Amino acid sequence: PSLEDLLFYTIAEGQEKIPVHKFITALKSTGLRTSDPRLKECMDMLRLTLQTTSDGVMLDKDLFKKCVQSNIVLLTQAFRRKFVIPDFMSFTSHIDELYESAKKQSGGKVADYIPQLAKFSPDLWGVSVCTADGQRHSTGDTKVPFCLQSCVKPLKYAIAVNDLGTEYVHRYVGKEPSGLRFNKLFLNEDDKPHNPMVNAGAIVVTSLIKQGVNNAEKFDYVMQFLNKMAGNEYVGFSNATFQSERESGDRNFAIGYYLKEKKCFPEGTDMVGILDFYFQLCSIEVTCESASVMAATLANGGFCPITGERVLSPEAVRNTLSLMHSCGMYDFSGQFAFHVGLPAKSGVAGGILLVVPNVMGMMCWSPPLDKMGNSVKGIHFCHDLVSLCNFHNYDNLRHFAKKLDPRREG
Amino acid sequence: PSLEDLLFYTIAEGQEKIPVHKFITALKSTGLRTSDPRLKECMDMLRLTLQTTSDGVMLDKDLFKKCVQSNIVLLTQAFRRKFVIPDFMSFTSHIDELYESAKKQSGGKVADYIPQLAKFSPDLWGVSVCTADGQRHSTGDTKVPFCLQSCVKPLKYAIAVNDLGTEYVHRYVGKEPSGLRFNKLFLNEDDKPHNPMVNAGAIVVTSLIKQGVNNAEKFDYVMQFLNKMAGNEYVGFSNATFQSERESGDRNFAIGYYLKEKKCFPEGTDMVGILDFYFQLCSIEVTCESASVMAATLANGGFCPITGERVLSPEAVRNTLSLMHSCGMYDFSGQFAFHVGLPAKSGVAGGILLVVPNVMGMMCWSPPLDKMGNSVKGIHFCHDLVSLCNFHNYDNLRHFAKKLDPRREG
Amino acid sequence: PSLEDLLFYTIAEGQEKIPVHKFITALKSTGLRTSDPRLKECMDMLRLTLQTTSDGVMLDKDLFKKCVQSNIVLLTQAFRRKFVIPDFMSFTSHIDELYESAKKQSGGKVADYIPQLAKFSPDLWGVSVCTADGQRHSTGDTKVPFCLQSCVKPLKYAIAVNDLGTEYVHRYVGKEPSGLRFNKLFLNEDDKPHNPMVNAGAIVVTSLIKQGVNNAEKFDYVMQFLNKMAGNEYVGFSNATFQSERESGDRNFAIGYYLKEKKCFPEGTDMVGILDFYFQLCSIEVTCESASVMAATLANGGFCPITGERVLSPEAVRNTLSLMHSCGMYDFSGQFAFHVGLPAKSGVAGGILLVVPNVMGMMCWSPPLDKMGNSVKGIHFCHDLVSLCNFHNYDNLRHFAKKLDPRREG
Amino acid sequence: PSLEDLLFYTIAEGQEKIPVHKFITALKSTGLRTSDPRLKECMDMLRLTLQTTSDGVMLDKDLFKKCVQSNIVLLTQAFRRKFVIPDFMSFTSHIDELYESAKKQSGGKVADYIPQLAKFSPDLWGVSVCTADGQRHSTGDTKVPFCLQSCVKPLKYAIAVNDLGTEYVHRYVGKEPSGLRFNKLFLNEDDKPHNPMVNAGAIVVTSLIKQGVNNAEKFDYVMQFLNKMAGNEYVGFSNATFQSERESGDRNFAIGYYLKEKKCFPEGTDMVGILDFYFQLCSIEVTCESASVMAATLANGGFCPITGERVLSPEAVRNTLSLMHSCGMYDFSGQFAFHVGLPAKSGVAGGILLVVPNVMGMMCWSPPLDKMGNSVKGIHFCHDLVSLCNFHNYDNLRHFAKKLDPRRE
Ligand SMILES: CC(=O)Nc1nnc(N[C@@H]2CCN(c3nnc(NC(C)=O)s3)C2)s1
Ligand SMILES: CC(=O)Nc1nnc(N[C@@H]2CCN(c3nnc(NC(C)=O)s3)C2)s1
Repeated sequence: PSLEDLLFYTIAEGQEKIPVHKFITALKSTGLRTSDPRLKECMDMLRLTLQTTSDGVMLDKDLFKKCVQSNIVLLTQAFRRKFVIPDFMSFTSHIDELYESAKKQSGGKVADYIPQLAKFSPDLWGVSVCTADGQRHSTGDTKVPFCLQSCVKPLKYAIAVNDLGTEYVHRYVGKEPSGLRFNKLFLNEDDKPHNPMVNAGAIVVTSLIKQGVNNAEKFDYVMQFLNKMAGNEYVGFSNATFQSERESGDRNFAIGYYLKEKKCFPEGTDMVGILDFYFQLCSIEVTCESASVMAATLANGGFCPITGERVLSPEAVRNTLSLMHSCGMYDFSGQFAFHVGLPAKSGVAGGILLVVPNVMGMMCWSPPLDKMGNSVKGIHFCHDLVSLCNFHNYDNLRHFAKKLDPRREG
Repeated sequence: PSLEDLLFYTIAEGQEKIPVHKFITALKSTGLRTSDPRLKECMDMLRLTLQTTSDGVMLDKDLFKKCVQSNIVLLTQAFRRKFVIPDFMSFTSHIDELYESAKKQSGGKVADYIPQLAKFSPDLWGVSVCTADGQRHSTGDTKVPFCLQSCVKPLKYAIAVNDLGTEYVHRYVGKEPSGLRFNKLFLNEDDKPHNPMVNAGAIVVTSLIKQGVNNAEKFDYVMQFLNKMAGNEYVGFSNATFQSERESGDRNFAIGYYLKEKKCFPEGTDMVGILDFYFQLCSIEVTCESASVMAATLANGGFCPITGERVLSPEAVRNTLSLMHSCGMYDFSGQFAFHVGLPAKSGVAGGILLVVPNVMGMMCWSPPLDKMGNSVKGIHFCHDLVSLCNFHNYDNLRHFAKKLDPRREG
Repeated sequence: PSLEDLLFYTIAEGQEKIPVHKFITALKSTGLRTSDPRLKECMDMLRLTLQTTSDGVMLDKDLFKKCVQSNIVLLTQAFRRKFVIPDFMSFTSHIDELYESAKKQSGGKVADYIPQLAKFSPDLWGVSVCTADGQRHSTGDTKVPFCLQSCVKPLKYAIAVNDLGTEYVHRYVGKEPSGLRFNKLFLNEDDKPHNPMVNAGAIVVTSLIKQGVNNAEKFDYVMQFLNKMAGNEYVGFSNATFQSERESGDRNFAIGYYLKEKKCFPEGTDMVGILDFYFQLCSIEVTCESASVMAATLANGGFCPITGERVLSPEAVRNTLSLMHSCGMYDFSGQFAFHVGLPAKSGVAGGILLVVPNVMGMMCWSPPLDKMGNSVKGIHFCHDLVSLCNFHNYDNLRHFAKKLDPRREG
Repeated sequence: PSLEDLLFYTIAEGQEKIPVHKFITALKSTGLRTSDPRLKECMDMLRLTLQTTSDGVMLDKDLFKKCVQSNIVLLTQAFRRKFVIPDFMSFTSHIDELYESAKKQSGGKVADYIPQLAKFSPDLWGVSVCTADGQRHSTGDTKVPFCLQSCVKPLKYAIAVNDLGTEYVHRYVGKEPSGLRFNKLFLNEDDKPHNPMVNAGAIVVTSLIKQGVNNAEKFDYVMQFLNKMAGNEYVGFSNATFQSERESGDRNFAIGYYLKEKKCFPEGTDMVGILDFYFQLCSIEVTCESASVMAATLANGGFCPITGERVLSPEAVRNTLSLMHSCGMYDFSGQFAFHVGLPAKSGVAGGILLVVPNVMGMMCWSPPLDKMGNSVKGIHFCHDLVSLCNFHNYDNLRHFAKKLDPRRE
């Protein structure tokens, strides 16, 4: 027997030669993108073959073997329906149905405190999925850039804990939700910020990363880190958003001097420079598609699912998911964890970074926020997703009533 | 083919007839107890047969089938290592190690609030495990009865949500932790108690169960419900503990009058009668073993693992586990959620009810409490357990660093 | 020389004999009532002579001498304009003017929680004045009984401090206002009630008076005090108000149990008996006239102005006025202290006990309350009164701009 | 009759002529100082005559009249013992006794967060009195300059209310104590600072004064105002303290940005410039003597007692005294109002501005603070003062037990 050959028979279906487009179509229906970085060798060999043998686009067993051999393990997992969601085409038709239903929730107000979020349409709406195996689906406006805003807070906390360790980080920042109306206090009773998901805690965490290097390199270093998280998909930067947040962030300067006074930063911190860095991190741009891969790295124990790259330690990913669970959705965190039961993080640009641990990462984006700061269409979507599927942190994988389990077959 | 007979060969082990103790010994090592309620028919058949032939008590092929036929599906899974923890004997060896290391943490103070919890010794320490498949293990004082105290709160919340539904129950009680800076208030700003896991919230939940029938019938009904939850293992009642709670609950009467004044009860509530019921519910008695089965029902979507009976709705089991996650360990809940990442609920007699969703339920019991009200030995055990195994709610099942995964074979 | 003689000449106006009605009229215009207890002997002899000498009604010097001889010292201050408010007839004309302007403020809502406070009319409005010299004036419904409610709180604190001393009393009760965003906590950070003017503070103070005797004698003992303070004018009791206060005090029972749990009462306290005592003290009845004398006793360093009797120690009167100043008007205390600057205490029956130190005491009563619990017409009157006269705690006696100073002549 | 003559005889005591030193001694014992601004003409006339007749410096009726005639009403009130405290020398003898007992209270910590308060001694201690009539007494270190710090807060509040009115001022700042469980929030529920006596409230009040003018002119105007309040006694400015407060007011910059975000300032406010102004106001220097005169203006309805000038509206002085009562001694405010019952304001340099309305103004100064920020010797002194004299706001002037009433004979 031979593994390149058994797959050949699986697809050849008693026929002699495989039309190459027939191979591509079977590949895509698994959820894999033909541009998947782990498939470069296979696609490079196929494109070359349609040059070298420009008569009739047929693969025999000998030719099939040489094209798929380098990436054979992944292709068998895809074709032997071993991915986390085996019937991916079924699942995405549900995602599309939830997407369309959320689309009808036309309420909410686009954040307009700087002229740059004001220029976004209320009608922009996109959802992107990347599973722990790299299966991809997008619907709506998933290639429109927008800033991460507070959706960067879990990412940079994950980075700090990865590089510095649990102990160090949490000498400077707490690990609990504050209390449904301690939203106005910057510090807990230990004179630490409550958690990394509130502005004061993120500001403290911004001040822990890559100490002793200047702001240009600190930024470069985080960007390089986010690029790996996103499997090298779009990660960008809005200088415009940066200028407007720095010229209008009185509240963040208030946090900054308060934290300095109460000595909350590591020694030798230049607070106002740290505030500058913080404004930059919030103006990093993503798309729905690229950001979904970042959340999938967090769903996948810190390995980027579309590259196989270890990005973050398991410790960083667990802490981040733990604090996204209780602290990630502003004053709605407690209601969200109860009804949705998934780690998620919202930002004022209307994004929600969603993690279904061991299954998939998602980014939903609709700019209109509700009175709590959370995107109306996104929130509506994340209730539906958990109401349809047994993805709630405390659903049971064996007894789950009328809910759907996309990880399973029949 | 025949499943009773291919099973016979796996155990007969090329030989002709099976000595019955060889079958019993093999059975026990899967984790199953000979007393498993789902095995009665088979055990009844052995009881008949080992009566008939006290010489040549060995089971031939025909006779083995005759005893095992009725429970063959369950015996096949046990013997083909299909249970959630396949190598259960190794697992209990780690449980026994965690037990001994917790056993040496001699700190803490026995609650000295009543003469009935005061009469318990600091040296009592017990841990009991029941998986979602009914596999059982105990070490220490796992058959010593003790009162549930606040470990009854998730159970009575479970029943209430089971009988009335999420929406109704939460007209009366919130669903978030208050904040370690609002542990002293009885009501949130919506004038409901913060969650069901605190005294004010539990008192409100007591008032929703079986309204309009008297308290004698309500107690019977809760006991019958707890009986299904523990698969009819030990559930009792301490009148002594009840009397001492009834003369020592000034704080509970303060709560009761405050809730009545603010109209927090359903109409037709007799507040002073509800407090009496509440004091009884806190004096329901369990062992580590029976209570471990109660937790396993919560690990298993509301189906009792040693009987197969559907006891609680999934909605009931999900809400309860969500609120044990953030509110179950007094002021230590936020730290416990971060570091342990399991639903747990502690009580003042030294019990900690632990749920590992889709894996197991446990009860740890040591009366000596720490300064926050939590069992010292219990708390220490629950750290080691998650430090050893990837049972943390947000550990990754694929990349998990140095931890052990008992669900795996190799 | 002789005082009976020059006083005789003062009234005689060069004439030989004084018509007795002329003496009565001059006396009344000073503010004194002919029924003033300090004038009994003089009035007894005048009435006696209008019997013995139905030939008259003229008084020559010797007969005037024998009637006034007993009360001559006070009659001289009355007639030589030595009282705190010399031109008393002018002053009452201004009181009447303020009464009428307050009379037109028809807003507010009568207290409606028990059947006995609901039954008081919005049209009742009365103001009664008693200076520190016994000068009296009334306007409106000043002889209608009503319950003191929280206006008894300063009185019983005064008794407490009088009998036990500042240090002892304030081991159990604080001396500060809670903070306008702390109306809902029963205890300050030292686990004492904030001050004696809140319900929990009054409940603690009720428990300090005449410890170890039963409730019947404790009550009599306090009533006996209120009689002396009111110069033996009407002090009564509403059993009806008492019964409904005890059937509607869920919150007060909530306070009592909370206070017992936190060990806030003196040892040997029967908390539930103390609550009944407190409900009794709140149903003590006065009129505006008798209660104005109680306030005048507080304006007078603890001496009753219409009897000359020492009732309360100065230390007791000072502490009380300090806490009526900052804590006396529910959530309006800080605004009232800023804009009115007078010691005052409001109650839910529509009373406001007002003290102008060294000048007079007052009682205003109009049942309609405002959203903070304070009598609407009462509040309006005390603003106008201090806008008219330099009575504000921190007005100046030399420079006072547009204001009138009734202590002055021309 | 003649007013200069009846006074001349009371002082002459039936004798020929009054020796000039004998008239001066009688003056000093009333409490008045020979430098009292309201006595300048009489003193100017005395210095003129002390040249003409440089030998036997006796004043006869005719010559005495020539010196006192211009200031006769005030000299008559002083010599007929019509002042608020008639036996002032008795009263000051008690002040000295309270001073010495407080001096033995050696505890507390000199504030050291800026090097300019660090450089002060723990043993500095002075008390100064100026009555509503200009009677003066000092004991201790009453001519040593020190910064006002938060004891300026009521003064600049008084100015704002004087110039802009109660309504306007309190559109921006509350009028209540927060509650000993709110000293850490900058804003009350209406998103105003709780009162003008806390830092966030004073920072806002700084922003109301003399708007639209630059900081140089704003400071000048407050100084000119303070000069009137203190009857032109010592008022200065410490540049050093200013530099250290501006380089270390991270908490104050935190307050400023928070207030800016919640839009608590009047339109067109330059916040960072307002903070600079605020640091300046807190580095104004006084002595116990000059500052005691400022407090006497507040005890006297806004009239400066040693000049007769109307300085503050009555509305300004009452509001100020009301909030000094409840908000003036940091977390000790509620305790101070209960046991002392006088408007007072303390600052971190160890000063306490004390007002007994209608009686006197006072300044106590000892740098060592207690754990709440209040001067230890000052706090001890004002407890003793009210334990001895019926000065508590809610003492009775008629029935006051064993206490002293310096207003009576
Ligand atoms: C919206 C809201 O706040 N609702 C409430 N729920 N419960 C409340 N107070 C109960 C009753 C009185 N208790 C307390 N008094 N004092 C305290 N604090 C301290 C330092 O002693 S706690 C406990 S208010
Ligand atoms: C109505 C209202 O809420 N008004 C407010 N005013 N000011 C606020 N917050 C400022 C800025 C953040 N500060 C604080 N953080 N943490 C604290 N307490 C502790 C124990 O750490 S105080 C102070 S909220």
